[PDB]
Amino acid sequence: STRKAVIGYYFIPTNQINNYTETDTSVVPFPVSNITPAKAKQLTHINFSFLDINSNLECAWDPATNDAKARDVVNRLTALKAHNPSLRIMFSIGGWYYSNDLGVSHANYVNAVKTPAARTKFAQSCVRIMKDYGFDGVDIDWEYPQAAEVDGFIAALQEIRTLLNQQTIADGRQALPYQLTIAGAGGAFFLSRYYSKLAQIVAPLDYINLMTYDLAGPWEKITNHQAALFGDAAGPTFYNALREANLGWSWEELTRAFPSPFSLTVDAAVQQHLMMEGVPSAKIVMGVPFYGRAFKGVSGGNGGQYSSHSTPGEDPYPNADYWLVGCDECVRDKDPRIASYRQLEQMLQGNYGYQRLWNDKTKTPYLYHAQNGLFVTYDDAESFKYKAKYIKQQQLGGVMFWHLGQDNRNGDLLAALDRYFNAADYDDSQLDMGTGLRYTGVGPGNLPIMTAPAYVPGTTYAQGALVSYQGYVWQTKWGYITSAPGSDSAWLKVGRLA
Ligand SMILES: C#CCO[C@@H]1[C@@H](C)[C@H](OC(=O)NCCCNC(=N)NC(=O)NC)[C@@H](C)C(=O)O[C@H](CC)[C@@](C)(O)[C@H](O)[C@@H](C)[C@@H](O)[C@H](C)C[C@@]1(C)O
Ligand SMILES: [Cl-]
Repeated sequence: STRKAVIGYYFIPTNQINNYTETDTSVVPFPVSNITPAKAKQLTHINFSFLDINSNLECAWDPATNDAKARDVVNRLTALKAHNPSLRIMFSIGGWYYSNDLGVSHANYVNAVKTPAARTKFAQSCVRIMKDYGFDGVDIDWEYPQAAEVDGFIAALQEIRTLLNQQTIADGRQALPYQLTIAGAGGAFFLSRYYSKLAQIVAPLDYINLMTYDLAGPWEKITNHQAALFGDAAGPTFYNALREANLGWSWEELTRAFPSPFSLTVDAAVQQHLMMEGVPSAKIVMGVPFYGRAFKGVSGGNGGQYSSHSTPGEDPYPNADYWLVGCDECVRDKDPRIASYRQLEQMLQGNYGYQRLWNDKTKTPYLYHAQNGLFVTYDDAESFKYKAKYIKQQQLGGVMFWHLGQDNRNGDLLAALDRYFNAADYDDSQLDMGTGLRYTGVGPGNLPIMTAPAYVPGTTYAQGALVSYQGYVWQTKWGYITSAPGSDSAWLKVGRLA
């Protein structure tokens, strides 16, 4: 009976705000009016993006922004709520450009959360901006706080939470309370920056929206799927950085939670969150891309998958060779490395030389261009069936996506997600989830239900013996043990009872 969240980013850059129009897609390709009533109903959240933190260490619009045009654009979004009383228009602070380790505003994020007075000033600025512009909540997309900054970041979420809760009371908004989310890492390497303190990060949130995409890109040696649901044994594997996090666990605890190497998948990230105690499945939201990542210079044989490649990683894109055949948006944006789903439909439909292929382990599509040596990893309405089924099975909070302007005109990706969660006549009970590699880590937060004979005092237990005691199932790490389970370092808690 609890509706899955469906959280869609709406991005619009300052120049497009300042020149805003709904009737000239060469100035504003994706005006608010493209979000029809039918789409408004299919969404639960729209994250307006991006705001920033300025050098006064406050939430702020880009200072080049025209305030009147900004208010007008935001009002058009909040008008959508007339079609859907569940809808929230969040705003989002950060993004890669502002907040990455070398981003233009990076130090402001670091400083804004550093001290108690700075957090007070920052937190207040967030809720003031929310109220002043009519937003329904605050999303933080800082990519990413490093381990040293993480206590500040946590305290800043806690302080924003408290102020949001005051505001909910003031405005009598218990029916649609003001919400706090973050865009959280969706792969272990960035996740490791705050993993040890995950429960504290998630506690003040309504959701943590996992960025379980961009798991592959020009920075890797080898082409791969950017958002594989499950692992492909033929694909690359990675060092599990989480095993080096400051957790204080034992060798066995670490080994049983963090297999390494591992397959960098959506399912990995979700399980890595669930493993942690105090991180509930209902607060975890699976991110999906509405775009593809394109690679050139690939070799044939396996559809361009798991190939070396010659895709430039530099920013800005280093020349005017827009080699992604058929991609008109790429020419407009001067970058061939990203293509919207909208665009990819057109590329596949025209005579551009792509095949659409399907990897039945990862449960994701990909384009291959055999003649030129191109590979594109993306998501579509089919991959979303498996991802939606997984969402339901794991009792996650919902789905998030970047971004709305990349759906096709009819909004088929959004419609498909809404249908897989909510359509009375949609049935995925027979949908086969395949034999891709699952992430098998177990931690304190996701012990399976087990049974075993009750521990008996005086009994000598060999290595691997399983007993039950005080609510859990326990396993000896070596033999022979007679100590009560949990009373020393010889027992591993492996399961929970009854
Ligand atoms: C959050 C994300 C992605 O940001 C956008 C870039 C970084 C864009 O990055 C991507 O779209 N990545 C895929 C999504 C990855 N998502 C996230 N990291 N986070 C997320 O999804 N959060 C919810 C890159 C390629 C770019 O053009 O960069 C060019 C230069 C190469 C750049 C930085 O000049 C941009 O042109 C920017 C000037 C401008 O377009 C906006 C501000 C950035 C944007 C929206 O295009
Ligand atoms: Cl709610």
